[PDB]
Amino acid sequence: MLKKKQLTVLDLHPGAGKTRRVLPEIVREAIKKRLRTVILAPTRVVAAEMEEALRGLPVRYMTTAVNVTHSGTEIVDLMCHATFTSRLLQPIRVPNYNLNIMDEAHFTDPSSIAARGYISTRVEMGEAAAIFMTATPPGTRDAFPDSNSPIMDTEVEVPERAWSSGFDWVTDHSGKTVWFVPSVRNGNEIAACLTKAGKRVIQLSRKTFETEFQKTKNQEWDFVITTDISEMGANFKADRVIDSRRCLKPVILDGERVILAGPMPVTHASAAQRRGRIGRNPNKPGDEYMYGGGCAETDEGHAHWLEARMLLDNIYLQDGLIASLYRPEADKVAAIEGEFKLRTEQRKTFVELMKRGDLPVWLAYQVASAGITYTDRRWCFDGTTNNTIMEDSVPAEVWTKYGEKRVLKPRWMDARVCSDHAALKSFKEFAAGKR
Ligand SMILES: NC(=S)Nc1ccccc1OC(F)(F)F
Repeated sequence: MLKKKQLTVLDLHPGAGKTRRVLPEIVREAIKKRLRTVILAPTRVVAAEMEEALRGLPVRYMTTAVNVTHSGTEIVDLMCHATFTSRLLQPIRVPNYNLNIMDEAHFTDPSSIAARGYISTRVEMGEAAAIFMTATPPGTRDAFPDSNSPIMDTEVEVPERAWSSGFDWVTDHSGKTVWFVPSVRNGNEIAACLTKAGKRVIQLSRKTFETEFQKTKNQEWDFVITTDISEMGANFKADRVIDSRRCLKPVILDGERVILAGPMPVTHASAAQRRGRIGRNPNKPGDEYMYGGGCAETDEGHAHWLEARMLLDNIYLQDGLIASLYRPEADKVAAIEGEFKLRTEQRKTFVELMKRGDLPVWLAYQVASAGITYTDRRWCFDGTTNNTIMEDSVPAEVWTKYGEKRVLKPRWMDARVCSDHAALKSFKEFAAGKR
């Protein structure tokens, strides 16, 4: 694995021990060979579980998720996928790692795709080695891979709305269920229905994941209602998965706006990771996977791959060269390498709109490429009437930084800034000049 110009896909089945058994063996070998190594965790939750699996090995935890005192001698760094891509984009020296390990390397967030593109390009150049750890590499067609114990797979109608009858199997269960929903708002409705039926429910999404995930350990629960974020190495002591088999697809229309299309079918990889939450205990056969639709390759034309190209166009590689997407996922976008390359000041703006602005990549790019500076929020108000953002069926309103009440009507409409109450709250604070 560890020889330069090698990229290895460690594709053992979910629960095969890639993170807790294989990764420490790789890390020990890497330290023996004096390879400057980076380990990329998808989430802070996985970063913390990695510290336990790697404990005693000299690893620098580049995350506040781990409360350790680093010796200063470590040649192995551990950080989140997003932190890697963030540091590449910022005016900060990222070491030229000899070995690049990405855990949960199926993660389809733009920063994860960009990180794979950067790493795979360095390997192709002959500069580095890489290991991508995932049961479900890009283009996998197998939604039902092997497991530690037999799974009961059942195709069944799964509710996506509150229900009164017809789904007794949902509530008759006496164990613990992880339920994959296509959105936060959809999970809110299902969670309310279960809570009304006397169930204890925890809800997980990207913005709440670290905090809320700890509830799965610290309190008794009957259901976890989760978006696709729990595909990224989230482990539950569960005996059933209910999978809508649906997700939202961000789609750029006419190069002009982003909509959240669907819900529509998940990929085979997503379905295999959702299922893969259970069947993990070789002493507990007959965990259940109930699935409510088929799979499709909904990553094709999905905005995250175009957003990854905007990130990679703005990362220095060598002179004017630009990193390519990782070959197996490179056809998922119709993009021209370099088309999103920004001049110095516009690039800095782009980075800050993502890092401090917390705006989606596509929206950050529209603003920066228009020659708008980070603190200039006029664009949040001067869009067409059809870009009016609604709050409970009325136009959303903010007080501008000037103290004027205005309708939120962004010049560029990206549905992710108002996908749920928390998103819209964050975007209101942005339009108001509060960050
Ligand atoms: N525990 C430490 S001293 N970690 C660390 C070391 C070097 C860079 C970043 C780091 O993360 C931090 F900033 F959260 F501490």
